[PDB]
Amino acid sequence: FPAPILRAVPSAEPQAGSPMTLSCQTRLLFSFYKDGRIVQSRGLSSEFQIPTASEDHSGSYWCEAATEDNQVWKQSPQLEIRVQG
Repeated sequence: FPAPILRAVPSAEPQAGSPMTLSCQTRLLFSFYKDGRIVQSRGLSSEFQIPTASEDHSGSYWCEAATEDNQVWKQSPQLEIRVQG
């Protein structure tokens, strides 16, 4: 059971104002981090939605897949988001 891959869809470079989703690709619960702080706490969903990309969304993100009691616990490599414009 390998480390999650964090993917940006459609890309890590959304145009400003456009929607994108972060996907934690891997019972596991998923959390998402930006620049050290949680942006979505543990949950069923392996997706972190950003429906309107703006400057504050640019940064270094990573995700975490883990069971409730942390018997299983793994994080992804970081992924930089660069909102364009």
